[PDB]
Amino acid sequence: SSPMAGLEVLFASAAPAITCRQDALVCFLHWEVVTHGYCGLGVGDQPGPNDKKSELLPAGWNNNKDLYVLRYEYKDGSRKLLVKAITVESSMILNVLEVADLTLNLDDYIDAEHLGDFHRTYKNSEELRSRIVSGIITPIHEQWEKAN
Amino acid sequence: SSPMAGLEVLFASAAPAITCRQDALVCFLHWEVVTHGYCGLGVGDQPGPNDKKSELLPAGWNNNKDLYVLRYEYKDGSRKLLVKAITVESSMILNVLEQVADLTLNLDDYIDAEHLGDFHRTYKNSEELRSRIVSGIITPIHEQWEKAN
Amino acid sequence: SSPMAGLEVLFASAAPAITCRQDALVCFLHWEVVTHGYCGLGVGDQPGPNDKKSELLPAGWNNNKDLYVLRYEYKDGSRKLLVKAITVESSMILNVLEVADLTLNLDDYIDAEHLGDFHRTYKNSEELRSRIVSGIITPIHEQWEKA
Amino acid sequence: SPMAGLEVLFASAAPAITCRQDALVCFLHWEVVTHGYCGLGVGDQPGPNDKKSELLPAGWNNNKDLYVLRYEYKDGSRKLLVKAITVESSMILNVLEQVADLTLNLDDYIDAEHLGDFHRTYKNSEELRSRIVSGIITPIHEQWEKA
Repeated sequence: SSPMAGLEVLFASAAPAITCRQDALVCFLHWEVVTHGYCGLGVGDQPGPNDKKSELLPAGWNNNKDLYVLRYEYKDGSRKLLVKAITVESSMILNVLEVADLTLNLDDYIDAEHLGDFHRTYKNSEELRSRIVSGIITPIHEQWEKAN
Repeated sequence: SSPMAGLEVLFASAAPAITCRQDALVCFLHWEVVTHGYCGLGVGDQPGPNDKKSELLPAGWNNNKDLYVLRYEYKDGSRKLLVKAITVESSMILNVLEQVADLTLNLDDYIDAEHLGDFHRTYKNSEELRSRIVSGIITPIHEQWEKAN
Repeated sequence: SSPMAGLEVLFASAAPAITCRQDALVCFLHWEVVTHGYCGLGVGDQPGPNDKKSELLPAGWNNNKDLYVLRYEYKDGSRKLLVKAITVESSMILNVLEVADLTLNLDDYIDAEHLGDFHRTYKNSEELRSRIVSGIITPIHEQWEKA
Repeated sequence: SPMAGLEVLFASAAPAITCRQDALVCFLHWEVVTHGYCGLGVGDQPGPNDKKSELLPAGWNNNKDLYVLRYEYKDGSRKLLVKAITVESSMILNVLEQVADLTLNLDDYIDAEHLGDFHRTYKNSEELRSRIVSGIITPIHEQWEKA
């Protein structure tokens, strides 16, 4: 239901941090999570002093191109998520623990030749949105419904 | 319906440009417009070669603290908006045209002067502000359009 | 008490970004603040998402050569500092709010023709330390005493 | 005598840090610097790259199995030869001024998983400080109080 309105602004905000295909994919994923009601908390599997509840990409989010570990919390709630994006050659393995998983090929969704051009960075973005929603977002929301 | 998800990112993206209460109010207004299906094109009354379709605040948006003139194009196709935010004492008069919805907002009730550049303390009565902008600006434009279509 | 050990490393962590006398003076002041128990938080009057507790100079610290506004927080989080370095002609006025005021003539402390050389950049450094400590550090600490 | 400056030093060193030993030597270097010594260079004897500085000396990490670093007292002539010797998952530290020795398990102080990330690189850092001080720094300082 929700738009991805804000992705262009987020992408521009992360321009100096986006150096590889994985950075661009994680940027997109982050905004999918935010637009579905979550706020970023920080990086790593545990709270640090740098933790801030925010829409922005957490400081240090892009410091490991092989493994992205980002924590989230429901906007006006206490519900928490641990999101991992794991690089495996030209693919990323996405998984979330509140354990939904999803494997994406970077070549299918990111154009490496145009990382500096937002309008040509993402390919098949509508399909990317649906796979992230059905593979990541929806399972989380349904686990929420069952336990009430 | 739509949220204001992205306002925090927008505000951060424009923080150096935000030097007065009016800048902060217009920033808020801009995102209300974008989240309701529009893209920013540019500034002033006149379309020109420096127009660029974007979610970002257009270059020069904050140059006149007395009169903000922003143009928008619907993300889908060629529908258009001309937004004017007019500073009057401690208030701003908003008028929008594609036909002209008019809304007056007291800055004292929506912007904290003391903590201006602090995002989480900049805006007061945000939910009322959203409601009034949607009721006063967004919905009338949409409905007059539906009547015309 | 505390030495200024780390100043050279800090300066080296800034030299490609240091472009004028004021940058070098602010870098020195920053280390006086850090070595006396504070962490750099960010720049400007207001907190932002770019805020980060660090010994390092905050991102954007030298954006404005006329006015440096830096925020600090004590290492335990008990107190905060708003530090302003104001360029006035050949001098800088330093005021810190937790108002401590101190005026430094750049001609007497910074060598403008060797800004890329750490060992020739600073002059009368012992006097500089002493004046910053007695003018800024100590009275800030003692304003914290009376609370 | 704080370890203020360690974060700044680490940032300067991180692009060249590729193993656990690199990170431990960086920490040891700052312990030595903050206790009054400046680095001079590498190897048993002075080389053309010698330079009295707080910074990690040129070529400090060319050999991951054996780190050989020379120091000299700040504003003084007293010299130290520090060796860090890799033995599997441990390092043997000794100082020549002969005088000091200390064995450290890397598993105990360096997180392999988070090496390039400062705040998660060092484990049990307070214990590390105390052992380096008692094992290395103090005997040196005690040496300087006899004969």
